[PDB]
Amino acid sequence: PWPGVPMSFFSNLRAVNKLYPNQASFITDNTRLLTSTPAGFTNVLNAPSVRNIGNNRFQPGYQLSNNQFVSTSDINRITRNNDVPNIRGVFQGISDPQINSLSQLRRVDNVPDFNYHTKQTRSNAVKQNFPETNVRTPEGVQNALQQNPRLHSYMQSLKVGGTGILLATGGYFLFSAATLVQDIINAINNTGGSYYVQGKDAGEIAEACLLLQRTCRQDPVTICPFDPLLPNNPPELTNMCQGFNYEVEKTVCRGSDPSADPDSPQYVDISDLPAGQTLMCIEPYSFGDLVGDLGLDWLLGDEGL
Repeated sequence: PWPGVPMSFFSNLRAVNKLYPNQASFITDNTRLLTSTPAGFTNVLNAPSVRNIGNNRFQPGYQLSNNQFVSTSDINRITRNNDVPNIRGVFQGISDPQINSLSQLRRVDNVPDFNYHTKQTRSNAVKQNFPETNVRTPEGVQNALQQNPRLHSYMQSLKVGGTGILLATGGYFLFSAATLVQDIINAINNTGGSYYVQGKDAGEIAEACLLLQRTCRQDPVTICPFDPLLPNNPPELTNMCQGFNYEVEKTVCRGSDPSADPDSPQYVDISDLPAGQTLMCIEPYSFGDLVGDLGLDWLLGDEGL
């Protein structure tokens, strides 16, 4: 908080994205959040509450009018993402002008998450509508290109051009291998893990790097020069991946998901990070994940999605 300056809406949302020792400490922070809340969001945020999740640990949230509980983590997620369907589903009766009033706030605070949500939802629809793209093998990729020849001719023309393409991970889709298929395999095998993401230029640009010690599974790219929450290799960080069970946890990351269950090893408290920065887990790309990151989904089938 800058001295004499009220905190921005998304800074206040970030400040309450944590666990609390009791309910009163959260009402206090929430009262401050309400002094920064635009017009269509107050009905929900004026209804704060907490659930007791063992020990002296309280998860903060809001009781919806349908008598459902939504945590500050979920509020942070849908608003930072500009997840319009979920914003409408939670902040009921909100108008489109009110929804779009978050746009300027996201821009000034350099909130990057919205574009990752746009890529991921595109990627989900790609893998749902064109399941031959949900593959990570050389033969799977080649069959995927076989079934979508428009995408194949486009990408082969990208290879002839030779210009590498920046991916959402901060790594690159390069074109120097002997076949396009191999370029694709090289690209997607260099994705997956815990990413530190910072918006710049009013959110137009994102800079992302990989956090090695929160990446518990990595198959054989920009590495973060430091961990932003645990400096100087404490045992809490160096041992974070002990007992990691991919079958059970079903993610390559630990301590990189602010929206995960607070009792799971996926959870992380980022309430100290400024509003334009976040941690996230990006699972290893399928070919469809690469197509969705690049916005090449209109080349699938005869007319795309």
